[PDB]
Amino acid sequence: GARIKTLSVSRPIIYGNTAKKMGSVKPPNAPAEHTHLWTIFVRGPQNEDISYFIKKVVFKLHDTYPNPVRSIEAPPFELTETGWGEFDINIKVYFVEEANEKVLNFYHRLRLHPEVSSVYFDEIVFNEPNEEFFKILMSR
Amino acid sequence: GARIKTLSVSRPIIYGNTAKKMGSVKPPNAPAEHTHLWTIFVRGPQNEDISYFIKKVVFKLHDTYPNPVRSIEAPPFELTETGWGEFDINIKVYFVEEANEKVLNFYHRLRLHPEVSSVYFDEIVFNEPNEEFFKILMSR
Amino acid sequence: GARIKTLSVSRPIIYGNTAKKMGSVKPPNAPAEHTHLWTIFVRGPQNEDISYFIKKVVFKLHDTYPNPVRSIEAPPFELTETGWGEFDINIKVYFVEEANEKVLNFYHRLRLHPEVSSVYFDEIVFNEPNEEFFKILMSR
Repeated sequence: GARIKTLSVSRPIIYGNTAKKMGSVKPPNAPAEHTHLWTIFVRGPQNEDISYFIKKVVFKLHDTYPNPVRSIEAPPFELTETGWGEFDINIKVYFVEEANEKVLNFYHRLRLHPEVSSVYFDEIVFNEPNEEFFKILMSR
Repeated sequence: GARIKTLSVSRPIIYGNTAKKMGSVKPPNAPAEHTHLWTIFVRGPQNEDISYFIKKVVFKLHDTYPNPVRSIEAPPFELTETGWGEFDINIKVYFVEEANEKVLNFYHRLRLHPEVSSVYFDEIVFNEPNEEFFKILMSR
Repeated sequence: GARIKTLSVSRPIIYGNTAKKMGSVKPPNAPAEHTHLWTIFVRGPQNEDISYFIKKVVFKLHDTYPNPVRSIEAPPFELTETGWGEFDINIKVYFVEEANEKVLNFYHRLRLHPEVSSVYFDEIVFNEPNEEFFKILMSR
């Protein structure tokens, strides 16, 4: 049989963090009491480009950080920082203009303690994409 | 995890109509009471070919139109006409013979009043396609 | 709209059996009272390679057969035998080790009587595939 259904398009997405206990040499302007180096990221499978449909990723860190809303406007959509505690990060994915989409919000608990990593391989499902954005989606 | 599931393949489809209110100069042969120019269509995104899986499209017009069953047997799957009233069109989609499919029947309210367009970007889901039609679908 | 969802990936699969009445000329070491030739198989659409994700296919036959656990380790993932009766065959599909998947079991009723064929065109859905397995899946 055949039926008309609502159009939807999927995009695999990888996000989370890696973490590292610092040995002896710390980054320059790093607070003295910080114990770990960590990296929060949003990327594609096989580290393929995702910037064709993602314009910008913003990470909201714990308020103890200076300028805690960190906007990354070009790939790699990641941020490496120092710390001493585990906390929630708000990951905001901003799609390219022609998508006419709201910010994709989601959460990640930063893991430092048992290199440690906390990583997720999920799917972004776009409901009812417009013709322009569909083209961009299909460009790969 | 892995599971056996019924096979399903989707094809994006764009259908609907554009309309324009004519001025004092009307096309030759146009009935005097007719106020609008309009086009009913079924197409692919980015106007990509759809005849590889769609053999013909039939637009069933209001019975006040002469020969109201309009069969379009080659792309573009569209017709242009004059009119005064908004009315339902039964769109009949005939898939290529390999599909072994019944006719896909759907409907579209012709819109003339707030160019005016009523256009849908949906998905045709094919349930349990046969091996031969699957190949055609996969060829694109 | 956009939502984060669990990743899943589909691969179409074709499986089942063909059968033929032997009639007059028999195989070399086939049991004398066997009446039919039959082939049990797992394959891809258009007979395309599936060994890129499937490592091994095992056909468990009726225990009236010698060594009824039959392991096919390379494509074509098929087995040709003789017989005189219809019985349940357990098809065990072993995915490539990067999948880190359990065996996928399915049932086939071997059909001999109304060439006779019992063939299915379904879909293997992989839930939460790991990145390395996803890469192999995307190879196509």
